Amino acid sequence: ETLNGGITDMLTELANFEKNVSQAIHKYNAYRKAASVIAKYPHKIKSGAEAKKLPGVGTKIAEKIDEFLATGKLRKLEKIRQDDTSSSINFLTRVSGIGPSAARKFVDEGIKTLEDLRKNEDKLNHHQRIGLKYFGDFEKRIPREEMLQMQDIVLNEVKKVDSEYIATVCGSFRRGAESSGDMDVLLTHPSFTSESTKQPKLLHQVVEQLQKVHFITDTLSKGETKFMGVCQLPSKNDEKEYPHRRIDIRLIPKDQYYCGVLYFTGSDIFNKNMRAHALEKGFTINEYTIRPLGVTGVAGEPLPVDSEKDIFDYIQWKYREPKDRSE
DNA sequence: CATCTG
DNA sequence: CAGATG
Ligand SMILES: [Mn+2]
Ligand SMILES: [Mn+2]
Ligand code: NA
Ligand code: NA
Repeated sequence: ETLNGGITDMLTELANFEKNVSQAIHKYNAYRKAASVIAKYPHKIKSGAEAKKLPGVGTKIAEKIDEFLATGKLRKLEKIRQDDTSSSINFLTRVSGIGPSAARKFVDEGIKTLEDLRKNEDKLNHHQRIGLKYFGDFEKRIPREEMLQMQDIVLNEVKKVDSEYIATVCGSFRRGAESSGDMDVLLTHPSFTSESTKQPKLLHQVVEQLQKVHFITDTLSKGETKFMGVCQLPSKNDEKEYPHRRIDIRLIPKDQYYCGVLYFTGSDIFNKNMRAHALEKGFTINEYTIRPLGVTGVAGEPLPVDSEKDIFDYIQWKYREPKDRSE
């Protein structure tokens, strides 16, 4: 957790670059288990050879830890923190809509910067276009004082469209958090479930409303159950308008809301421990459900939940307010 | 995993 | 449809 920090870190930068710049998925993948392993290792790695000793750790990495250990640096890492081509790919990639794949093409084509992007707004697809447009706003965190306003609005309109909706803003917003990155909303309706054959409007009616009143400003992606957009708090008495916010909306059949809802609320750490214990208590959990575990190895069968309360209950646990869902 | 693009 | 992004 700090006894093997640099090592795990350099390894990461290394790993990272493999996949993002080169295409070295294997390689990249190599750095990972490696940093993951040294990560757990109880001691102070004083040498390469000592490390090699670990699984996932071969010769080359060992060689690396050496030079790193031996000196406060690594050549190859030093060669990379410079290289303009590498730097560009990390940068371009910041644009929502631009992955690495794309990060590469652009650069090869000479687009390495934001200006480069605007100049060639044409090669950019819609999502990317927006991405470019709100680069700034996108990177800005979301102070909960805003969040509360957003939530206020979303909730009023969903309500208006149908009293039967059920919306929930999960995320860290949900877990207390002073500010979040984007707004995730869970959505269900009674008239939509596991079996129930579809009902797209269920999602669209609301999306519409939201833009009806201008909260939603753009659409990143709009499928029948998921919606990726942009929203924005009405700018008051003109002098101070709000940054544009990343927002997602998802239709979930009523019969699996809470597992979902529970799930989205994190934290990852709260998840696993919860899952780990579930396992003990004779169960299984995932994104959508909870199932009574057979002894034959495994087994399923959807245990019925009417709240986060039903779930915990199941695993015979202490109902955790969202705040304490931290770890 | 669900949506988009081409 | 494979392949990219989130
Ligand atoms: Mn988001
Ligand atoms: Mn979020
Ligand atoms: Na990106
Ligand atoms: Na292939």
